[PDB]
Amino acid sequence: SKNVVIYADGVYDMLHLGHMKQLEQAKKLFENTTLIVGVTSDNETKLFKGQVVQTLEERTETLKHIRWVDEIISPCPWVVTPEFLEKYKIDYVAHDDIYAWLKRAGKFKATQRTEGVSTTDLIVRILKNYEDY
Amino acid sequence: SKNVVIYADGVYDMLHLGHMKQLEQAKKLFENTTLIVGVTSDNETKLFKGQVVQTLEERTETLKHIRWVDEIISPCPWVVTPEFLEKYKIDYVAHDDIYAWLKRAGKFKATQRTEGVSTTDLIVRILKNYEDY
Repeated sequence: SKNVVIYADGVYDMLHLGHMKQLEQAKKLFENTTLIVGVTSDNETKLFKGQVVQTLEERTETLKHIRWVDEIISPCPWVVTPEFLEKYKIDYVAHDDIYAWLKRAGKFKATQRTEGVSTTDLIVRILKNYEDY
Repeated sequence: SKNVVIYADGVYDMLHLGHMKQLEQAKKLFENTTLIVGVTSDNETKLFKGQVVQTLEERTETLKHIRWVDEIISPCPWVVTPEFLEKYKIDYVAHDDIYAWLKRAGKFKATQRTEGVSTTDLIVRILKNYEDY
């Protein structure tokens, strides 16, 4: 079948198994895809969403090692627009109502977040070795 | 050129950019390779080396997402033997003197560890936002 261009975006701070599973899901939405991943800017993530420990360049450099990632847009726009999809020839956005327009266009494909597999979850596990009393 | 089988092993706890760079280096030791990665057992790592937060299965599942990894042996032997190299048809071991035999055989290829890019380094960076006073 013909190639389908998928776009996913996010912060990808402290990249962990949950990110990797969500990227794998986006990559496998169709038989033959190109997965483009957008990595949000330091300034916009911190201003609009919350704290980020790794820089844009760090988050992007780690992402390049993930086998599902075919292209990276770094930094990506904070808000996806139809003009953006046209510019990068994106067929679908893989996403976990400001997104109504994507759904009306047939370009919204749901992906899932995995709970309990994050990097901070691992640190909590480390800390549990130290009893309160 | 003909395909070269490379073996690298380690713990791969809290997989981070330094692991990924070392795996990339092993994968690119030759033009055409198969990179086999051995993931050490929970019991042997803890007994012989030190603490590990993720299980064998967790460490292995994260590794499968790394684009340089062609095959995983999970768990791998704690000590590499010549019989192991023969069994898996391994041409070179990518490694960062119990290893003298590998060097005498021409099967030792050095790789480098990157400093300051680990997962715990990221947590230290988080903690620095909280001043002592």
